[PDB]
Amino acid sequence: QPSQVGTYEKILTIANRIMNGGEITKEEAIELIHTSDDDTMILLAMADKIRQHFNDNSVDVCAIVNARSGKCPENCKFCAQSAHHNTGVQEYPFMDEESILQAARKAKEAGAIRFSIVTSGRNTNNPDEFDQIIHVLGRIKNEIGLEICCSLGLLTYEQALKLKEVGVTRYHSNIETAPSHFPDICTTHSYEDKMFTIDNAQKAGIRVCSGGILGLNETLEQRVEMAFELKRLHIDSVPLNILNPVKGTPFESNEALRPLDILRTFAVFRFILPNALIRTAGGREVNLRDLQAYALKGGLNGIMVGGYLTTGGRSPQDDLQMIQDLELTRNT
Amino acid sequence: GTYEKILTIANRIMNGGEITKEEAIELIHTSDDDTMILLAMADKIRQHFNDNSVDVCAIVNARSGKCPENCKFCAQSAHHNTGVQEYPFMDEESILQAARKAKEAGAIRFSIVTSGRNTNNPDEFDQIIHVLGRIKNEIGLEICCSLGLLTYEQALKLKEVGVTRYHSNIETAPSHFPDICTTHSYEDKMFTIDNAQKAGIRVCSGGILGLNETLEQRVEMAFELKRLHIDSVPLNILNPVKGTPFESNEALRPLDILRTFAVFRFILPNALIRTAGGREVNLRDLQAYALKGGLNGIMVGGYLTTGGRSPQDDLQMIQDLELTRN
Ligand SMILES: C[S@@+](CC[C@H](N)C(=O)[O-])C[C@H]1O[C@@H](n2cnc3c(N)ncnc32)[C@H](O)[C@@H]1O
Ligand SMILES: C[S@@+](CC[C@H](N)C(=O)[O-])C[C@H]1O[C@@H](n2cnc3c(N)ncnc32)[C@H](O)[C@@H]1O
Ligand SMILES: C[C@@H]1NC(=O)N[C@@H]1CCCCCC(=O)O
Ligand SMILES: C[C@@H]1NC(=O)N[C@@H]1CCCCCC(=O)O
Ligand code: SF4
Ligand code: SF4
Ligand code: NA
Repeated sequence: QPSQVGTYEKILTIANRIMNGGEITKEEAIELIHTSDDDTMILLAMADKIRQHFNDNSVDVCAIVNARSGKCPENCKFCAQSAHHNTGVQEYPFMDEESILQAARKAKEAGAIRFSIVTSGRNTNNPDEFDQIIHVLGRIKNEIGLEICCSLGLLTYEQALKLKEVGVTRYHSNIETAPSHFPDICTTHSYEDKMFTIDNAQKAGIRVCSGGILGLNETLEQRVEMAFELKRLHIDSVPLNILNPVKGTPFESNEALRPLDILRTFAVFRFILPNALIRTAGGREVNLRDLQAYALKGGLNGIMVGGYLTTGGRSPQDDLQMIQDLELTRNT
Repeated sequence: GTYEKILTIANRIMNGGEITKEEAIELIHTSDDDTMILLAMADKIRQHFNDNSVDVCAIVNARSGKCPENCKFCAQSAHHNTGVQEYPFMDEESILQAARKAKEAGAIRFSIVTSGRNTNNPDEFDQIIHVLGRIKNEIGLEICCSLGLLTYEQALKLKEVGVTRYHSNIETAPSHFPDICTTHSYEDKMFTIDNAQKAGIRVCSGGILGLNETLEQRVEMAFELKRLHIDSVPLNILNPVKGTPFESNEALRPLDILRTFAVFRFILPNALIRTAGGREVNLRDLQAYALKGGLNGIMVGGYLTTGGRSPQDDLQMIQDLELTRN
């Protein structure tokens, strides 16, 4: 005479606990990231409910420009732009400011409300390039009216002050993977170098955007470790890339993830970080295909449009239509 | 928990119970915020009573235009100026070429579809029988057909040649049928369904969302399919045709469509429920939601007077949802 309960009850219980002020434990998150295919839609649904409980129904749209491309001394095993790997990538110096402003203007027409200057290379060690970056970041913000981001690699405290002064509101630095996996993906810089960078940005009063890449041979457990590590670092802006394997790099042959594995991972990040702005970045179109729309009703509330650094995306108008079709709104 | 009743009703159904009309009306009004819980529960009901396969079908427009029926939605009606291609029953070799293409595209079954009230000329009908035979026996697809109003004697002949699905949409709820057609009636459809069933053929019957029905009428439509023991249900979404009285009907919101699909699954837990016409146009990048939100079949390869996307994309999507084919 007791009704039979479904396999997905724990998902409901935990979601309720979080929406009532509790927190998921590591063991719980590990269980949830192993959710079945059959129960995945309940997990995604409950992530969407957590998202709604702690945030509005807006989707934050960003876009980037590869303002300086290729020729990087770092050996990050996934990156097209490393010198240790022949990938046939475009190489060029810092774009001229009018060219950058054009891209800024296109990103705004496309529906981005914030825009990142991204450069290859460890850091920006020449103080003249840095100065050019500051100059054009200012023009973007004051003349185009976009919030400004940047991804400049390793960052000193003095640089972060300057970024803060010119009006940067997100400083991007990805942890890439779980601390326990970072040695297996890069050796020319360390995890510690990422901590320094992130700390320096935070101490200058800049909200840090930090995430990483699913599909680097991390275990599911390590994806959970990565989320809690972001929690530790007080990160509330999280871009989740999915590896786009680059011919010539060592991760060329990395096995593709199953779309539902990716979507489950997104949902579990939401459970672990209920108040964060969590977004897709690289690899969305190619690795989620016709399931991309699941992300924004499965725990994510941001999207990078207009393509990436050395890899493309779909038309941003299709992305704006998808947001509308999901009955979500566009931020700011 | 604003979505608690969704969970309770779903669990009741999976423990052997039935949704009430009143409850179905409430569920079809689920908020946007609660829509994913509804789709999830419909996915659980689909899994509980069926399996994890997606049935892939395709069609050919074998005879086009010049229909004396005045269905307000239909491009092939003669009462409406619509610019539709008109042609009599296609030649065997063309039809077989279309069937080969469908099979290559991943369809397990294939429908000869005709404009018209019916086929009255017994010779034209035998031509239909002849080619149905060659499709099944030579190309090796299961065979469906959609020939309009059907007599018992016609149904026996289709059974004999090996037709495994006879298609005849009810289109809408009985209470809305007069508002879409007056050259034939709702009861005309009821005789056709009975005739096909009594000959031993599984009937495939659904209809069209977006014909100005109320949400309540969509529920009525599902309950009628329930009463009729229909277990193969194609859910079309109106593609408004220029020149028809419904050319200016408003598009439905994707989530409204998906909520409707989910509610049909709650009412018909055991049924093979598929998308048909207007899927790509009206669901766009939310099409994938249907197969993890209550549906378990898909029509690929485009329609009668309207196209579809690449079937390979459709097959990839099935695979990406961790579903199988058969
Ligand atoms: C951070 S930007 C370059 C700026 C600077 N060099 C740095 O390392 O911060 C390059 C970022 O794109 C992502 N990325 C690079 N190659 C990728 C690939 N093949 N697939 C997916 N994401 C990738 C990584 O997460 C990486 O943090
Ligand atoms: C049923 S077949 C034609 C065979 C036969 N004349 C009959 O009415 O049964 C045509 C089917 O396509 C669907 N259909 C027609 N025009 C449509 C449109 N504009 N949008 C969506 N579905 C449509 C209807 O459900 C209709 O039953
Ligand atoms: C820098 C942006 N922020 C982020 O987390 N990834 C974006 C870049 C992704 C690059 C994808 C691979 C390529 O285009 O080379
Ligand atoms: C006959 C098939 N089965 C069904 O229920 N609908 C299909 C036809 C869809 C037609 C869409 C509009 C057109 O192409 O004219
Ligand atoms: S991710 Fe950054 S640091 Fe690593 S190789 Fe690419 S450009 Fe260099
Ligand atoms: S009976 Fe069939 S072909 Fe004729 S108008 Fe109606 S749907 Fe169109
Ligand atoms: Na389903």
